[PDB]
Amino acid sequence: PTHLSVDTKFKTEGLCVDIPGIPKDMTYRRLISMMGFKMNYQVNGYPNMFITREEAIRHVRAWIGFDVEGCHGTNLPLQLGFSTGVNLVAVPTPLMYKGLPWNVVRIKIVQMLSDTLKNLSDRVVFVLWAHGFELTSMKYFVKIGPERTCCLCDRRATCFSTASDTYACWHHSIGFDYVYNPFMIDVQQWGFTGNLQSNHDLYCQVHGNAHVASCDAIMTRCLAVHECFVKRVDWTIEYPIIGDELKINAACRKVQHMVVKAALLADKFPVLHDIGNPKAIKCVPQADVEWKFYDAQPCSDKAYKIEELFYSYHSDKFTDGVCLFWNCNVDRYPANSIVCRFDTRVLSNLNLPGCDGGSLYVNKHAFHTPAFDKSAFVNLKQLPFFYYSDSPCESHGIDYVPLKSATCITRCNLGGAVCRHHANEYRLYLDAYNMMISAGFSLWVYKQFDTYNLWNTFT
Ligand SMILES: CC(=O)Nc1ccc(Oc2ncccn2)cc1
Ligand SMILES: [Zn+2]
Ligand SMILES: [Zn+2]
Ligand SMILES: [Zn+2]
Repeated sequence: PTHLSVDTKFKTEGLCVDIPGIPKDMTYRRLISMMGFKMNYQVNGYPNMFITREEAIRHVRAWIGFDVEGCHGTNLPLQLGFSTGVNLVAVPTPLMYKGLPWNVVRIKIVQMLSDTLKNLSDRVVFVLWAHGFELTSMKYFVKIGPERTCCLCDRRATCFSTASDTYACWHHSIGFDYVYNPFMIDVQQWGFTGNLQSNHDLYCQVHGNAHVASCDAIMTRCLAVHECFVKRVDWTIEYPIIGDELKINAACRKVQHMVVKAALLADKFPVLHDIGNPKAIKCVPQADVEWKFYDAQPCSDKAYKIEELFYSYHSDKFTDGVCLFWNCNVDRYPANSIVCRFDTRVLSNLNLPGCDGGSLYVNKHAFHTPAFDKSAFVNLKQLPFFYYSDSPCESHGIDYVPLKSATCITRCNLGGAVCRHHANEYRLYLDAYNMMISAGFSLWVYKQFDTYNLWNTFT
């Protein structure tokens, strides 16, 4: 059972207001035919337009919410809404566009999907709360057939052009007019009571209902993200590399070792409380400190309440030494903390919009992250950039312009002239640091943290 069988039953009750008289007994096979598409008994990689919840989860980067509303069928204008916030009006003669015939609407659809998805996925997954008009509008902008490759590259085809009779991926589809072999999933098939707004509003206050198709499209995709990544979490699913994943993860480890190593040297805490991932390793293995670990998996719904993580009876005295929260999201960090908190508002190809202000950060695995909250950091301050090193000043082994920086905390800089080795390492560290920050990570530290305390470790 890799794919969804076309002979699987589809509950049609949600469809009967737009499609009155629709049979109760319905399969995907019959529904696809009713949508005006012909499958022709084809064993060519596209067995069904519809996919399973498990196939949808593996392809979350392709999710595009889609809703169609009657503007007043046949000669009835339709408002096509997408979770990108776009509303297009198709005539059969929060951005709102005036009514235009399908021949030009389809060009806009292909441009919009290609720009949204080219750096995210090899396909499109239309996320629906199906009532009828969305399924019946598909024939006007969608073509299907065997799985194909792009005319200009090796990627799978996502678009077709009637002008040239050719196929293209999201990167080479300029001027293309048809969406080719898209996928779709109907959230109503999952078993819900009541309408879309009543199910969406149970878990989210950020998306409102301005009574337009894009609002419904956004709510549908949000509800799907909540069901698949908030109330149900699967960290075994692997996602492909689409950007700077490897560099970001390597930078995260480098910055963690740097910041924790310097905090221990500058303030000499006798104990460190490491709160978070149950598979955590000591990030500063040579430190003298009593290292104590506390298990907490990544919170995907609301940030952990500090009172539940720490109280209800471990050193028990979390107030002793320092607390390390490396991507362990809490409502209010204690004053004696070293913190790395992912900022959900960051715009990137790894960060997808999520539920109730949260975001879906997809880097090797998918992590729904609760909304970034500035009040969580009131007992702390932003951690400034700095580079520290106690390693010998020795080159061993890329040209050189002399480094001058007040934040290069090394013996050579204390001595008045940064050596080549420490200048190379500083610049590499700065690149890693900027990579991590730009990926959305934010760093916070206890107010007494002062890098001036690091210079005296060079005696
Ligand atoms: C072993 C491991 O990978 N641990 C882990 C993963 C994700 C974590 O939350 C998170 N949230 C947003 C951005 C990044 N990370 C926390 C810890
Ligand atoms: Zn291509
Ligand atoms: Zn929402
Ligand atoms: Zn040096």
